[PDB]
Amino acid sequence: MDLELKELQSKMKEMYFEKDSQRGIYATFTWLVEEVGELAEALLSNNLDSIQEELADVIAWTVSIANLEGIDIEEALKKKYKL
Amino acid sequence: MDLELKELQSKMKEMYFEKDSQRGIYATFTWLVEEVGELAEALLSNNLDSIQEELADVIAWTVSIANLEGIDIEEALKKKYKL
Ligand SMILES: [Li+]
Ligand SMILES: [Li+]
Repeated sequence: MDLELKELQSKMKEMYFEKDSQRGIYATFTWLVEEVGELAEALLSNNLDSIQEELADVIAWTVSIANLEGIDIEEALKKKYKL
Repeated sequence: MDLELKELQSKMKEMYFEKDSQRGIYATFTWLVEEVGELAEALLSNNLDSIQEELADVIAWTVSIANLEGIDIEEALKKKYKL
C-alpha cells in the first residue's frame, strides 16, 4: 500500500523509458523544464488542484532522467540527505 | 530498508519545513529552479556524480513545495499515474 521509491522508479521505467530513450537526454530535460514551468503557473494561480498535478509531473520527469542516467534515486537521496 | 515516499516526505518536513516556511513559497520555488539549473549543468558536463547529486536535490526541493502546500506526493503521483 505504501509506495516505495524503488517501485516508483521501476514502474515509471516500464511505462516511459522506451519513449524517453528515443527522444534523448536533452529533450527529456526540456520536458522536465516544461513541467517546472507548469508548476510555476500553478503556484502563481494558487490553484491547489494544479499544484498537485504539476508536483506529480515534476517528480515523474525527474525520475525519467534518473532512469535514463542509470541512477537509483533512493540511494541518491540517502547519499545526500539524512534519511 | 526500502524508503517509502511517505517517509521521504515526512522526514524532509521535519528537517526543512521551518526554514522553507520562513522564506515563503516563491523563494522556495526559486531554490528549486536553482537546483534544476544545477541538474542542467550536470547533464551538460556528463558528470554522473554531479547528476546523482542534483537529481536528489531536485526531488528534495520538489518535496519542499509539496510540504509547503499541504499535498501528499504519493497520492498526487497515484492520481496522475498508473502506480
Ligand atoms: Li503537468
Ligand atoms: Li544541488
